[PDB]
Amino acid sequence: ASQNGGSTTTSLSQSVRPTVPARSKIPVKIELYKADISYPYEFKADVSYDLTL
Amino acid sequence: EPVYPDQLRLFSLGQGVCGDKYRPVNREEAQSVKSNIVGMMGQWQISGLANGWVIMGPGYNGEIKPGTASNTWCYPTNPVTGEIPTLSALDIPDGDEVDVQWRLVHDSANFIKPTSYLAHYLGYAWVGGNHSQYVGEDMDVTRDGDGWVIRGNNDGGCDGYRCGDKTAIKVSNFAYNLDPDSFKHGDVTQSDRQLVKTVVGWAVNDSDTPQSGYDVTLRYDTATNWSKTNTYGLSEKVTTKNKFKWPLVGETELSIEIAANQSWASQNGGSTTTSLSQSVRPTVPARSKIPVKIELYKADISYPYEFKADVSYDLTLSGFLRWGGNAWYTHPDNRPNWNHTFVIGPYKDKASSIRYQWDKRYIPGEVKWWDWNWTIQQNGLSTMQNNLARVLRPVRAGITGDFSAESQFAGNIEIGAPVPLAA
Amino acid sequence: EPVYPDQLRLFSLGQGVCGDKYRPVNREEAQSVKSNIVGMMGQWQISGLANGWVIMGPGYNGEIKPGTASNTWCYPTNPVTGEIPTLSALDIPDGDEVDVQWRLVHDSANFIKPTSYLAHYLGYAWVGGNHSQYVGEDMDVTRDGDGWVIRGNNDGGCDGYRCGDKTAIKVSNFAYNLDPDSFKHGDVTQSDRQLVKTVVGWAVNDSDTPQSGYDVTLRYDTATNWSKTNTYGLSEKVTTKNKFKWPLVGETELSIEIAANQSWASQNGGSTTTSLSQSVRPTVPARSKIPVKIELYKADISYPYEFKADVSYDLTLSGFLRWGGNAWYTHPDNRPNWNHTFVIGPYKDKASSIRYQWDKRYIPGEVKWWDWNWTIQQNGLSTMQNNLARVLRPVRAGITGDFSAESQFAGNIEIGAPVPLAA
Repeated sequence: ASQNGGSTTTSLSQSVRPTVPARSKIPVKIELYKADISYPYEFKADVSYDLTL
Repeated sequence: EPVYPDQLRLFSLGQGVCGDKYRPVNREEAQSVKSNIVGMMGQWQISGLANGWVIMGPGYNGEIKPGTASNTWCYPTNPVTGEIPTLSALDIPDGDEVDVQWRLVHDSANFIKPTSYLAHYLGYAWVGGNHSQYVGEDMDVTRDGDGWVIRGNNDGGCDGYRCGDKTAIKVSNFAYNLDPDSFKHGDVTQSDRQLVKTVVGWAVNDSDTPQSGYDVTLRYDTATNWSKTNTYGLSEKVTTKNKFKWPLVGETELSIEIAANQSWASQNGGSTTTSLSQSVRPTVPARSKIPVKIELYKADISYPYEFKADVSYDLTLSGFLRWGGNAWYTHPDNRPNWNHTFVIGPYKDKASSIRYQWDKRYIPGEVKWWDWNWTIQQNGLSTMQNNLARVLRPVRAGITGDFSAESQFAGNIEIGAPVPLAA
Repeated sequence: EPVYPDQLRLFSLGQGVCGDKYRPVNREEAQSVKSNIVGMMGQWQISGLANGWVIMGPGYNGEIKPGTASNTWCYPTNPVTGEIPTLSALDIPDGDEVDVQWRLVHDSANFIKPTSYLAHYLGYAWVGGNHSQYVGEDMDVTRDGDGWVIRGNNDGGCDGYRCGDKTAIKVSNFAYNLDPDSFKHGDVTQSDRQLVKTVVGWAVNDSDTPQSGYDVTLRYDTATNWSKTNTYGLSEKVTTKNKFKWPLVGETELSIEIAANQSWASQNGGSTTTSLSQSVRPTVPARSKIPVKIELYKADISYPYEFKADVSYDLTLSGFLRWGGNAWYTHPDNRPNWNHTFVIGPYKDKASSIRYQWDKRYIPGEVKWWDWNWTIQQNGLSTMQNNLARVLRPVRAGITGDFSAESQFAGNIEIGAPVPLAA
């Protein structure tokens, strides 16, 4: 038998490390979330042209 | 420079080609007219163009060709903006989520009267007796179980018919974003905690000179996997058999069989794993013995949350348009109900403000809503702008609240006293 | 600005529309009334509104329409707060976990009398003879096996019936969180230790100039995997056979068979692995020979723990409400028992304080508890506030204790003397 196949995985892997040179108790909070994002965009001059007749 | 349909109607006084004393009408803008010719032109009516050409109304197939006639050159000479008069954000009294949302849903001036009026311009049907273009005499504003606006059934009268229908406005599933520093979450509290695991360690450094740090690296990984496969198999077998049989033990029934097997399968699947992997490394420049403790735990977390001003609004209207009874042009009149998108928040293809702009420019893109321009024929589209502004403007009021979620992983690192060591 | 049901009753003296000399009643707040109209209005009774309109009691379907009548404009003119009088945290004498928890469960003023009274307002049934609105003459406070409060059965008398029922208050499965520096764990002790593994190494640096550090990196990974799959297979086979048989050896019984196989399966599964992966790297700027030792081990760990003040309280009551016998409105009267949530600790949807606030604002969200407002009709909801405060306030007392767990992995790194090397 012969076979082919493949898989794709995406990982979100954050690393947080406070140096904290202090004698203390320091809370840290790391969050993952999903969202809809939208940005207004500033004007851009150039455009490329693709033409077939 | 596209010409807006607003002023586009005929200039009565003008001659046109013979010398209007205005800026010329041209081919480029002329072609852009086809989708709203009916608004401007009568069936037989004729209209001119500066390059010695003419346009004809809907009665004809007409291409852009020679003729003589008047039109508006006047409007193109001095175009007018078309903009929303004021973008300014509304300030509503602050509070908690229940009350702030209510006040917004309650506001006659800020919410209801304008939303109803906008609905009126846009095609929504009317109910019973009227007082002005918005919320009728019999009409009322009460709350739905969902928190939406609703009214009583008994009186009826939509489009002057006894049917039960009433207009309703949805409260959105609120979503917000905040650019400023103006909000915060307070100190955390753990409602419940269970301790999952602990790991302890130390670095022993008796000798004077060699001092170096210690690294503990952990990984807690749990994962789930799911997959499904489908296999198809085809079996082909040809067999022959003879009954001669071989005397010693050929077999009385002697068969020979060949089977060809073919099978193939395809599958898909996937898995997700989450890992909590802390790394602790004390530098510890000292001659010592240093304990370190690393902990993993599970807990319920809750935070009080500081007031935040902004909120985004998502609105889609009721399905009343089908009852609407106004001149459509773009859509045929149909009985079955269709909910019409009002999106205030920025979703480019959905948002109303863009569609308003798009209608002014004229773009043939894909569309699934009733267009803005027919209002010009029906209502003139004047002095409406402030009403549209009422709906479109951002609204904000500080809502204080809570931050809570399902139980989550948490962790901790403790460091001991570096006990003096000696050789 | 939502109007609270408290003061909402009728103003007897007032005329209303004809000129009350108060701030106007309006439509926005009027619609918000529907869910508690029965409290305020008689069946036929009529009430007014400032925009020349009127409201009618439960007898009618009535929409908001024209009429003339009095109502409260008075209360809306000057609203009152509705708040809890004092949030202050209670201080109880310190001790160990057994005793501190007991003292809390024992406190008549701080726990029992107020909790019982709150229960009384909220719908809990009464038992036998009474002394005040809380814990009756016959009633008593003793401890359940679980540590909860309980009383003797013999006397009986719930709702004045011989049945055995008694009120009980649960001790929570305590959970706490601490913002301050005020707590600590002491030195660790190893009850037992087993040594899992050891690895040793060294860097030899004879030559004068090249001096560089050495890195030992380890990984100990153990994992478990679990999965289950289900496969469905369908087999379709058509066969034909002839009996002509071929003389040499066709086969007397000549069959040809074709089988089509189809199968598919889906599965899910997952695995978790934990790794202990230490990394040690001495910089060792010296011309030397340096031994390093890295150890993995398993052990039982125990720490004495310094006193911590705060504790969070989780409370759900008994199931007595069904026996309760008070005017319900929201719920029908039913015999089967239902436990009612009291959550003191912050869980937004569960917590009592929020529900109290929510009832004041009026929000139609999903709800599964008896509402706060019916108390106004039944008891007036006055001078109760301090009692609610008694239950709601945070309580703290230092409890010293132990920190213990199941045996865990631990590790260690030892560094040797850097022995002088020469070329």
